[PDB]
Amino acid sequence: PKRLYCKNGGFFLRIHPDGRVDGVREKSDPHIKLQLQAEERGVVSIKGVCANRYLAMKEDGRLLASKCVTDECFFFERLESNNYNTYRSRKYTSWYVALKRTGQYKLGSKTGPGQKAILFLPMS
Ligand SMILES: O=[Se](=O)([O-])[O-]
Ligand SMILES: O=[Se](=O)([O-])[O-]
Repeated sequence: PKRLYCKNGGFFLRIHPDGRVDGVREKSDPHIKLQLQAEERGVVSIKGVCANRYLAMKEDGRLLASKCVTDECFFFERLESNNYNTYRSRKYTSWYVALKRTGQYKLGSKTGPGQKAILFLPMS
């Protein structure tokens, strides 16, 4: 039952009950309480405990939380050499889950390696 914490400005990923995703800096916020369920080695599912919705990635780089379980609910997780974690799309091979430093998620299509934006540290 972890929260994820962005390197890019220190925001936790927030999942809204309506599907909308973003960041906030309030650890006490309930919509930041996640469930990361590993499904194979290195492949996880991050779900919103409260929202009861799964993080999904859309064809256009779009990030949102859906009820439905599909192959877009999936992310190869990864411990970076710097000890931050990364979730890149199992479907959209090149796409990473990311938060802009202002707090809005960043288009998957505009991510890539080397970005702070992509850098997460999960916590209980
Ligand atoms: O982190 Se950001 O907003 O893409 O510069
Ligand atoms: O300004 Se920064 O460190 O490249 O995100």
